[PDB]
Amino acid sequence: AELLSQQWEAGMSLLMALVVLLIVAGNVLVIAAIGSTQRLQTLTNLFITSLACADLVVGLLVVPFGATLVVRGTWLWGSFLCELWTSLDVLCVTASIETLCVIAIDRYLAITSPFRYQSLMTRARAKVIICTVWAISALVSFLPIMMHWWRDEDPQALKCYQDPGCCDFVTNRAYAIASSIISFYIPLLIMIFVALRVYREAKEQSRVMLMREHKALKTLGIIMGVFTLCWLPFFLVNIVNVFNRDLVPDWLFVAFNWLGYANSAMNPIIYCRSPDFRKAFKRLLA
Ligand SMILES: CC(C)CCC[C@@H](C)[C@H]1CC[C@H]2[C@@H]3CC=C4C[C@@H](OC(=O)CCC(=O)O)CC[C@]4(C)[C@H]3CC[C@]12C
Ligand SMILES: CC(C)CCC[C@@H](C)[C@H]1CC[C@H]2[C@@H]3CC=C4C[C@@H](OC(=O)CCC(=O)O)CC[C@]4(C)[C@H]3CC[C@]12C
Ligand SMILES: CCCCCCCCCC(=O)N(CCO)C[C@@H](O)[C@@H](O)[C@@H](O)[C@@H](O)CO
Ligand SMILES: CCCCCCCCCC(=O)N(CCO)C[C@@H](O)[C@@H](O)[C@@H](O)[C@@H](O)CO
Ligand SMILES: CCCCCCCCCC(=O)N(CCO)C[C@@H](O)[C@@H](O)[C@@H](O)[C@@H](O)CO
Ligand SMILES: C[C@H](CCc1ccc(O)cc1)NCCc1ccc(O)c(O)c1
Ligand code: NA
Repeated sequence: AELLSQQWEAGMSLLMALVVLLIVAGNVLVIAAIGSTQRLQTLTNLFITSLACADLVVGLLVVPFGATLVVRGTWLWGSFLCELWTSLDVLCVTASIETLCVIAIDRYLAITSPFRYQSLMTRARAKVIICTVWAISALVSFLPIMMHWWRDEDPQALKCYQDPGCCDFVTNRAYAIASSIISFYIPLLIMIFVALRVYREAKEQSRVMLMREHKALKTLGIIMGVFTLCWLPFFLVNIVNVFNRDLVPDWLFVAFNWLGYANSAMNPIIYCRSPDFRKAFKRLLA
């Protein structure tokens, strides 16, 4: 009874600590490799740095908070931090998928008008693009949350909003659909649509240089595909639950959210496809 709980708490505390360490170490390595290797300071890698910041925030704030909730079975931190934590969760996933759209659009431009690209894309514009993405993402995530537009009137829901040990994200139907569409489904459709024209135009292209470029492209495609596989299950279930809760078991819904958090560990591993990253990772790890 109490032993079963101690076994589970200690083992789960260790797994969680591992997850945190893998997300934080991996994304610090990405940022530090790009921030200290001139060869990696391309405009595209500025967008990768943005993505690695989203993941880093997941590692430092989102996951540790969720960990205390999984290990201890209740929300220990009070109402404000529950709401902030929820905000940072919505923020990070929104910023991630919006950044992946920008990355897809950047490559589309570079591949179809190399010259217009050259004279349009500057470091100063890349910065504005990145801040614009975070501004929109901030807007879409914080405001409806801090303004309580996600709240429901259901007796279960009010039960939780009254309990300071409860931080379930129990939302009304309107918010679930809307935030899903605005945070996820619309950017997903854009990214897929653009990534496909990228594929088409890449196939419509000395040989060594085109191969190195297509390897990098494929890396970006893998980033985009893994992200979709890690988060789509949760957002599918998020919709389906709006119509009929029973059709998908609860434990699964929380697992799918954790699948989403876990994506924050994956990119640094995926970047090891690149000789340049691999070299800088080795050099940095000393
Ligand atoms: C608790 C949460 C809400 C923190 C959110 C932090 C954001 C405001 C971060 C996340 C991504 C960061 C950006 C990621 C990348 C860049 C590129 C960077 O370009 C450079 O001039 C130097 C980088 C290089 O060339 O190696 C300028 C800062 C900026 C816009 C960063 C500014 C701060 C941003 C938007
Ligand atoms: C809220 C959801 C439904 C919108 C998701 C769409 C975004 C993922 C993408 C699609 C097109 C992107 C935009 C395409 C072009 C630009 C221009 C870009 O560059 C500049 O304006 C710099 C120009 C300068 O000041 O010199 C600023 C970012 C922005 C708005 C991008 C921000 C992100 C957008 C809106
Ligand atoms: C939760 C994240 C939310 C991100 C907030 C984004 C706000 C919009 C971006 C913005 O305000 N700037 C673009 C950023 O480049 C202005 C900056 O340029 C600013 O620092 C200026 O005061 C300097 O340019 C003065 O030299
Ligand atoms: C970018 C996302 C922005 C989403 C904005 C959604 C705001 C929707 C407001 C709203 O619909 N409610 C108030 C919330 O402020 C209440 C109802 O949704 C609900 O509580 C009850 O009427 C139930 O009985 C279900 O019909
Ligand atoms: C309170 C109820 C929620 C309890 C469910 C918590 C699951 C623990 C989350 C976790 O860290 N992982 C399981 C994910 O659920 C391990 C991740 O590292 C994993 O996602 C990937 O590395 C694998 O897919 C590779 O096989
Ligand atoms: C913070 C919240 C809770 C996740 C959670 C809950 C319990 C746990 O034990 C572990 C994780 N997740 C929000 C996910 C979300 C992200 C984006 C959206 O648009 C949306 O509607 C919902
Ligand atoms: Na509560």
